[PDB]
Amino acid sequence: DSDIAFLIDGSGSIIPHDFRRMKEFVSTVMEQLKKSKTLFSLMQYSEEFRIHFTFKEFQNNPNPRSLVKPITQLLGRTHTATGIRKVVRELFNITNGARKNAFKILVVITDGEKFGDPLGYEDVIPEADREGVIRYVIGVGDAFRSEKSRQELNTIASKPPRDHVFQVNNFEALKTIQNQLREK
Ligand SMILES: [Mg+2]
Repeated sequence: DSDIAFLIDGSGSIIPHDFRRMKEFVSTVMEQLKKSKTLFSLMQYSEEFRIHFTFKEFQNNPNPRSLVKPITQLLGRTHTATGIRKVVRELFNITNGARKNAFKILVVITDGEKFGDPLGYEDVIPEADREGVIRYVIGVGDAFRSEKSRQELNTIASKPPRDHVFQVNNFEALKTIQNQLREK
């Protein structure tokens, strides 16, 4: 009943240690929320976009660590807003394996520093809301240590943001999110 997409920040500001943390987080979530009728898809972004595995692909090889291990960091700039628009139109596309009727959940993993993107969040969130995409945000690095980045996470997250924003090293986030997914 659920199509859960990951939008992971692979921009150069993301330190290698943190990008690995992202991959570890993604893998654990997929292994945890592994519910028979739950598919996953992942797109990495910088100024470029890489769909690592579509829902159809996951459906063909539902092995998280197999799908995640090969992922290499793109580096470059941080076009988070464009990434969100592309996720909504591309990952949640039936030709990519996305299912009609299914709940749409997007997990954005970033340090909260959008940079270079011609789009602002104001240009993309209304569309995500209209297509029913529930948004969780996982902050890495110094995301929670600046006024700007904290608010960026809040802007991307569905409301109330406090219930949808988590720190990547809060290992208890996954079960909290899992608990919340029973209340979609
Ligand atoms: Mg960046």
